[PDB]
Amino acid sequence: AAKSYMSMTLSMKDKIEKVSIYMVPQGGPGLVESAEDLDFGTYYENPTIDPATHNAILKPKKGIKVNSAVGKTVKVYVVLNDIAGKAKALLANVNAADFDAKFKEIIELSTQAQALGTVADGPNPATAAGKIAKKNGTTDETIMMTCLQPSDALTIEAAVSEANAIAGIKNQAKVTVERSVARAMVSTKAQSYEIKATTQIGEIAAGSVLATITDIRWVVAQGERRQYLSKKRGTVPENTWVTPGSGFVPTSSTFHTNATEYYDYAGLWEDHNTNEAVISGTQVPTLADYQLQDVTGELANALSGKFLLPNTHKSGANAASSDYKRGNTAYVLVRAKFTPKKEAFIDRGKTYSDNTAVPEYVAGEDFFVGENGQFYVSMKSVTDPKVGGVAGMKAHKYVKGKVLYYAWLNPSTTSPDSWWNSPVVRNNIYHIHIKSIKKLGFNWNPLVPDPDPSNPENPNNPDPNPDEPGTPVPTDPENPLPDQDTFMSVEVTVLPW
Ligand SMILES: [Ca+2]
Repeated sequence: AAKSYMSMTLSMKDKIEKVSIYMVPQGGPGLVESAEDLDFGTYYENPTIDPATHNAILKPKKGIKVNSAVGKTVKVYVVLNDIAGKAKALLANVNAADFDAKFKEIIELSTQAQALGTVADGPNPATAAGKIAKKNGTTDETIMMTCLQPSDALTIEAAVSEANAIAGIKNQAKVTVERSVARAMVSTKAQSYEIKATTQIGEIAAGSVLATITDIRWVVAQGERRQYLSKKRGTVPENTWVTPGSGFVPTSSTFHTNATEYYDYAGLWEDHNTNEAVISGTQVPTLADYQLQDVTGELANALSGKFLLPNTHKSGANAASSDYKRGNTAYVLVRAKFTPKKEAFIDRGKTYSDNTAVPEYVAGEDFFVGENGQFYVSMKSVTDPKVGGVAGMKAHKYVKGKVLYYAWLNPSTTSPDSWWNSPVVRNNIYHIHIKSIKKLGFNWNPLVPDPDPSNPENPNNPDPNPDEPGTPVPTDPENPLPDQDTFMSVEVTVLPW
């Protein structure tokens, strides 16, 4: 039953499962006519490429029935792969007059509670972005897409045959769609790195090998948990496209109480391992692993990277004028095993004040790095002057040698201590390549909200504070992005997806 037919040419490996079309009459209050959750393979041909734009076109092969909208001037909006039902639910019973504004309103992918995981959620936590972006084995990917702007207006003519609509003779419009998530990818020059001392460390002279970093893994966190259904422009040059959390600029205290109102951390538990002797997270491929034809299984999942929801703030040229902070910006967390040479330990071969012998450092065990930069086998050593310790000195405990590094997804400018800004925008790929790991990282991750910040326990953080009270924190959520002295050498590439 149809007063007329219409169709939609769509423009952009991606699998398109579903298509939703919304015909919005112009001019004032009115009735939207929608055809939601159509089976893509029933209504469209397979994607093909155009020489000019070198982009994909999705050509209709079946007509869309029109009834209420016949004779009206409409604009057409499109959602592809609405697989969490979010667009359908947001747009239901929306008047034609309100539809354009509603199409740029917010959808919630993870609740505030869901934005934090625990150990029981690993190794495959539900993430905000994962709910609208799925990898189908190693074959292809199903990703939600929306149009940035609707079709040019057109008048739906009555009595147009399905054949003429499909052929584009009458009642055909054109829409461009873009993916609702961004992709993070990480690679590494080598799977191991040699660390040189830059000063005397125990018996290790400056310039000599201090340690080896092995078993490098990664996770991604602090993308958003909500998003504008389709991209929303800001009002100033410093932030082209705004996100629901753009206005949030944390302080040391408001980070813990308010960060989950905007950001997802469930992904920190991806590929988590409950054995603390083992490094948690996803493997990092070498550049060589991409050239490999026919990969295994868990290497395949690592190569294709991870999804996250957009996250932008007002950009600036310094700490004062940039609203990007460590507590509101998307980050890659790199985890690795740091194995120091036993000779690096200033307490080696010495005797404690209680006349017991200082034990030799055992590879893979905890070690402690004092405020003075020296290495100790225990807290007893750290504070005992007879073994090179210092009374009242604090130290960082590296739990079974676990070290942590941050990489920001879209550093600008580059390269070391001037990347003040890091916008993450949908339908882009952020490729972080590790060229080297240059020194000792951090022993825990303070960029995770702690529901009771007065104590070090935090079940929502796989890398909680292991240190005694009064120990300086490695970093703070209210800090700006750039590192005064780089822990990692990286090159970040951003390209259209
Ligand atoms: Ca706590």
